[PDB]
Amino acid sequence: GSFTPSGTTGTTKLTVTEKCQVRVGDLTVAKTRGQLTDAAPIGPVTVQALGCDARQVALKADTDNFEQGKFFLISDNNRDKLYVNIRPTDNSAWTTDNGVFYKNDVGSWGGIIGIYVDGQQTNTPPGNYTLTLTGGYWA
Amino acid sequence: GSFTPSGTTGTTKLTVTEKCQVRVGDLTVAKTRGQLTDAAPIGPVTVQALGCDARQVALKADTDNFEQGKFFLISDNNRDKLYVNIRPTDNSAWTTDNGVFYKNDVGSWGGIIGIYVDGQQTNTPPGNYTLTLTGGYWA
Amino acid sequence: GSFTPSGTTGTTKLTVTEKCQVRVGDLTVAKTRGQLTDAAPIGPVTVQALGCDARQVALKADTDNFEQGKFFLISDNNRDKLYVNIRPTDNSAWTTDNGVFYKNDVGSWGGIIGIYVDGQQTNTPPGNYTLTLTGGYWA
Ligand SMILES: O=C(N[C@H](CO)[C@H](O)c1ccc([N+](=O)[O-])cc1)C(Br)Br
Ligand SMILES: O=C(N[C@H](CO)[C@H](O)c1ccc([N+](=O)[O-])cc1)C(Br)Br
Ligand SMILES: O=C(N[C@H](CO)[C@H](O)c1ccc([N+](=O)[O-])cc1)C(Br)Br
Repeated sequence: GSFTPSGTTGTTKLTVTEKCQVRVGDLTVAKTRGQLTDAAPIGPVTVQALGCDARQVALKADTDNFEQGKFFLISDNNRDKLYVNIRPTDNSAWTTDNGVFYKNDVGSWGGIIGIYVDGQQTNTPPGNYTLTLTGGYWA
Repeated sequence: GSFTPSGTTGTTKLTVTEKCQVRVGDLTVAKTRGQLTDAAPIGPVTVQALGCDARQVALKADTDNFEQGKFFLISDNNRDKLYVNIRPTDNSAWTTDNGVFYKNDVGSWGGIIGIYVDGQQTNTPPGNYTLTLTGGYWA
Repeated sequence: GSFTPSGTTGTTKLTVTEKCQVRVGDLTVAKTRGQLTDAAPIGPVTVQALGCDARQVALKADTDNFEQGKFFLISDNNRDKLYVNIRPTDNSAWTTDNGVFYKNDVGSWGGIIGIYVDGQQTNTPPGNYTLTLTGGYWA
C-alpha cells in the first residue's frame, strides 16, 4: 500500500475541560471530559475530490495521530491521546492501512467524514487536542 | 493559590508600527507607537463560564506574558514587552496572583475583560505583540 | 538601501497537488502542478499605507522567500521553491533590492500587488507553499 499526498489538509480540534469550563475569546469546539462518551461526535470533515476518476481517494493522518491501526487526537504536548473512529456519513466502503484511511473503489468522491469518540474516555486530561488529515490517493 | 486549566484560550494581538504604517493583507489590530498612551485600549477579551457555580473563574497568562505581578504583551522574538492592565468592564472584584487573574467570588461569570496600555509606552519597538490567556478556575 | 519594518504581514499560501486532487476541510487556494503555467495568477495582496507622505512604501519578503534578486513561495519543509513575479496592478513604478520590493516615489500608496508564477513550473512537487511579505518603508 502506498499513499500519495495530493490535496489539502483538514484539522479537527477539540478542547477538553472539566465541568467548570471557562471559554475565552471566540467560540471553538469544546467539551467537558464527561461528554467524551462512546461514539460521541467530535466534528465532521468535508472531502471533495476532483480528477480522481481512476484513483482511490485517501486521507492520511499526521504521524502523531496514529499508532497500531488506531487513530487519535493528540494533546498539544504530544502526550495524551483521545482515540477516535473515522467513518463516512454515507454507505461507502473504506479501509485503514497504517495511518491511511482510503476508499475501496476509485472515483472522485465528495462526502463527509465523521470523527467520533472511540470508547468512553471521560478521564481524558483537560487540554487542546488535534487530529490532522491530509488528502491524497492510495494504490 | 492554585490554578486549574479548564477552558479555552483567547489571544490578544497587536502590531506596533511607526507613523508611516504599511498594512499588508487582511485587517488586524495595529497602532503606531505614538498611540500607546497610558490607558489606551488594546482590545476586549470575552469570557463565558459554565458549570462554575462553586468555583472562582480565572484566566492564566502564558509564562512569557507575566513577571513580578505584572502582565505584558510580548514581541514575536520574546524580547520586547508592552505592559498592560487587565480589568473587567463591569464592577466585579478580581485578584492577581503570579500570572493568574481570578474572580473574588465563586460563580459562572460571563463578561468582558479589557486590555489597556499600562503607562505611556510610546517608545515601544515596532513588531508583533501577543498576550495569551487560558480559562480555568482558582482555589 | 535600508528597509524599516513598519506595518503588518500578508501571507500568500498555495497548495500544489497532482491531477487527482483531494480537498479536505475549508476551501483554500489550491492548484494542480499542471496549472502552474507562466504568468499564472496565485493571488492578490492588498496594501494600504498611512502616514507615509514622505517615505517610500515597501514590502520585505521573509528570508526564506528570496535569494539572488528572485522571489519565491517556499514549501513547508523549506526545500522546494515556486518562483514568482511581484507586480502592482496599477501603473506605479517599483524596485527590487535584496528581498525588498519598494515604491520609486514617496507617498501613502494604497493598491493591489499581484503574485504570479514566474516561468512554467508544472513539475513543482505537491506540497504547501508560502510567501510572507511585511510592510514598511525604504530609504
Ligand atoms: O458532527 C457530526 N454530527 C452532527 C451532530 O450530530 C451532524 O449530524 C452534522 C452532520 C453534517 C454536517 N455537515 O455536513 O456539515 C454537520 C453536522 C458528525 Br459527521 Br462527527
Ligand atoms: O476595547 C475596549 N474598548 C472599546 C473601545 O473603547 C469598546 O468600548 C468596546 C467595548 C465592548 C466591546 N465588546 O463587548 O465586544 C467592544 C468594544 C476595551 Br474592553 Br480594551
Ligand atoms: O489574483 C489576481 N487576479 C485575479 C484573477 O485574475 C483578479 O484579476 C482579481 C483582481 C483584484 C482582486 N482584488 O482586488 O481583490 C481580486 C481578484 C492577481 Br492581482 Br495575482
